[PDB]
Amino acid sequence: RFHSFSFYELKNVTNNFDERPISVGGNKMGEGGFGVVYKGYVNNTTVAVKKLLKQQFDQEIKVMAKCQHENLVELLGFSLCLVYVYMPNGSLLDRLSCLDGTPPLSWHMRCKIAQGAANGINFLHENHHIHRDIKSANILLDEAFTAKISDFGLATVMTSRIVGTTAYMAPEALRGEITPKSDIYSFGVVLLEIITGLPAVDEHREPQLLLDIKEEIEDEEKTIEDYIDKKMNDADSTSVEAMYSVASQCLHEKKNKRPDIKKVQQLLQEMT
Ligand SMILES: NC(=O)C[C@H]1CCc2sc3ncnc(O[C@H]4CC[C@H](N5CCOCC5)CC4)c3c21
Repeated sequence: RFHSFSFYELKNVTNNFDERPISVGGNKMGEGGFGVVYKGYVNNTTVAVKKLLKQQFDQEIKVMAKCQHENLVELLGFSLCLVYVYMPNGSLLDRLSCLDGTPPLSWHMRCKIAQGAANGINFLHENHHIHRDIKSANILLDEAFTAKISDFGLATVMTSRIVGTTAYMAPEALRGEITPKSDIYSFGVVLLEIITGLPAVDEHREPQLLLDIKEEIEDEEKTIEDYIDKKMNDADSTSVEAMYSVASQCLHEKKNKRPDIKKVQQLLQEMT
């Protein structure tokens, strides 16, 4: 169960919700889609307090109650505020872009993160849950750089309101179709970010969308080697080509042609 926390019990921990950076001496880290994530303390135990939508608050708690795994973030409590075990190495997105002078992730580290994330998605799917917002900003990293999937506020059926990040969304997801296959597509984009070290979308880039590179490689214009993150010293053609092959398979426009998360895990496992 999650501890019954009051707004008062969680206002003090955040230093009356101090909206200043930690690098200068504050309590604000950054935003998290539907809120702001603040650094907190519950008896010499660092926590992540997410101040935020009411139904999305309710959905995180329901999914978190049913799903406990090595590769999912941990919900400790709630009050609107949600309390989690603090991920000291922030998001995969921040680490791929070396935000705040953090050193680049090695190829070895990237393979472990890719494997962990897939174990996380597999656990969710095995428990009949579709994430609906798989992206590098939602893949957090612990003290050992373990990938932990987060943001279950949005977790074949059609919907009136299309929700998720467009740069990561599957064609059918953008058309309002909810399927676990959409999560596979979104994971394929994350694998492209791992290989390239590039964000899924950059308005000041040619191509603006990262999944457009899949078509430059497919139509023999370029190769995966021309796009490998130059901030690595340990990558090898074989494992890089193996991870690209998985991403390519994930990024099929036809949902039935994409692999299931179990086949994805297996392929990433074979890779190492
Ligand atoms: N899905 C999420 O929103 C992550 C939340 C929910 C569950 C948890 S557990 C946890 N532990 C640590 N940080 C956390 O989110 C930080 C949010 C700001 C980020 N920023 C981007 C801009 O630049 C600064 C960093 C870095 C990560 C979290 C989170």
